[PDB]
Amino acid sequence: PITVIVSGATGFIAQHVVKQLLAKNYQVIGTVRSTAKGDHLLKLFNNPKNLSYEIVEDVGTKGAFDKVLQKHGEAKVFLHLASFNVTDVEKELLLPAVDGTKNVLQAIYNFGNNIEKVVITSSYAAISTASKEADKNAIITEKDWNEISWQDALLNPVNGYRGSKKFAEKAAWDFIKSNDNVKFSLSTINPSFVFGPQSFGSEIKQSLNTSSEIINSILKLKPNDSIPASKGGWVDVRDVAKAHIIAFENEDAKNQRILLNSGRFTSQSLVDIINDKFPDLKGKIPVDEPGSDKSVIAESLATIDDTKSRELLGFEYYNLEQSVYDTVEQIVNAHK
Repeated sequence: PITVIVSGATGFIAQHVVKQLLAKNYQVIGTVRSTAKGDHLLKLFNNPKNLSYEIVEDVGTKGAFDKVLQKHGEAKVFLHLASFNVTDVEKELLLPAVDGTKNVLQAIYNFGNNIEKVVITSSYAAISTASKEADKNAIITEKDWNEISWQDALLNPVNGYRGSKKFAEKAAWDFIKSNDNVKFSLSTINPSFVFGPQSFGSEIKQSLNTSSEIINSILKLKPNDSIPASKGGWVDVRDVAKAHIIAFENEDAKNQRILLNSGRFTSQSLVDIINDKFPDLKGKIPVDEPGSDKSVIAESLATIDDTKSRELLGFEYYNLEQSVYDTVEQIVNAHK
């Protein structure tokens, strides 16, 4: 009857992890930022026996996770999933990511007596340097690191976001390699853009706060709008969630960085899928140049080589059409 702590349990990936964890009869302790968030989570799942929550209001502060670590000394696994308009990138993004990550691992170090496995959500952004991702001749693997400097990470909010992901993860590996006595292993889940439905249709707002907003933003275009430029790797949220669980159940995942990527997309890829699967919307959203995506992906993106990650996980991912469809279906039906 083994017990798992999940931080930020109402987040997008996290709810999916929780659902999958419950269905494997783990005892789950989620951390949430308020009683409202926690009561809400237990109601979505109809208050099962295996589910409970503790409150951690700011998950990056010193000692945020001590009281929950001390009260629940039977926890064997710590899944760290917890995370708007940026003035100073240095104080608002980079330091909180670096300091938050050190504080979390420090709490597990002092009081995580029985914690044997730790999984942290990172990002493809910590793997890929912009100049490499844009090189059709490049191969990118779990060993590649975003080589952006701290100085360059302050330039603009996009460099700030990807920089903070890289320095946050750099800080975690520094912690376990630089501290002695470390009793737990650490694994890392680095997804590209995360698509897919929410665990619950209840949760849909008008503007998704997730990466599925790329998909959502397509649905708000008029027939002669130009189609946004957006491209990258993507992976379905349910496969990311599942990877978090395989990451501590499989022993070979210890001290691994696991790349989570199903494939490549451009916005035209999404338009095409929607125009071909939703007769209702065909004619209300743009068409532009169908098929243009295959030449653009072929011509201007590195190849992501996640062979070792796929071997480590050993399960079939959703594909673009399923992931896009399941997402749009949820949004459309939720609006009634």
